[PDB]
Amino acid sequence: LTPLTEKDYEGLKRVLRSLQAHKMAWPFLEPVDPNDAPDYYGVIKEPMDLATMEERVQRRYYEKLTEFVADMTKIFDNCRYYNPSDSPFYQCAEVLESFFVQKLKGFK
Ligand SMILES: CNc1cc(-c2ccc3[nH]ccc3c2)nc(S(C)(=O)=O)n1
Repeated sequence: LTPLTEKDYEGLKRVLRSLQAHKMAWPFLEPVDPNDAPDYYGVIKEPMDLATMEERVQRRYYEKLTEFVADMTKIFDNCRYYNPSDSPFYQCAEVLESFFVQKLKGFK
């Protein structure tokens, strides 16, 4: 696959900022607070959140788009596994993942 260029990285920053600004993004902005879900980190093996992804973008951690998409998909998969399908948290993953897909297609 094609390495992420400096120009690609500016696009990833734009995509990440779009997700961080979405009104349904709140549960994903930062790592789950263990005090608000004391079982969360025993349930979810590989936590992920948008602030961790922002740190990784700023550090040029990602070499291929597939790696960035994989971290984003972890956010949504973790949410749907931890929460029941009628939870407001689950709803956020449904909305934000479709929004991410729209933005990802534009990024290409
Ligand atoms: C009750 N279920 C939950 C609770 C939370 C949660 C709680 C407190 C929090 N403080 C800072 C982030 C943060 C996230 N996040 C989810 S999530 C990421 O959508 O799977 N599900």
